[PDB]
Amino acid sequence: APVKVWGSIKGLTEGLHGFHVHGAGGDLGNVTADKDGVADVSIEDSVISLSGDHSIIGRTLVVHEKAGAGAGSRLASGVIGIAQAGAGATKAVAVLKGDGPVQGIINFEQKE
Repeated sequence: APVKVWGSIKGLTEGLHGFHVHGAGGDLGNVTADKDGVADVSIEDSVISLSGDHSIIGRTLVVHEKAGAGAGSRLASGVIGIAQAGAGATKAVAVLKGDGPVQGIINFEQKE
């Protein structure tokens, strides 16, 4: 089942920011921060999973603080933690923390 990935990250520079789960199979894409430094996230991803031998639970989620595809970026990061779910679903949450104002909350959900 696809994993739904959603939430927001704040305190970013305007533009495109690389958005990855650490390790294999983790290149989620990018988030786009507006003129206020706020990036809304709403992604569906059928490559990642919240269960099985390649579950992303306990892996680190990162966002590049440097905008664009350039080198030498610092990261905001947080560990993907288990959240309590209702029947037939798995849920997880990563609390991202970086430098200065960079912070966010990203939710993950997958039907069981």
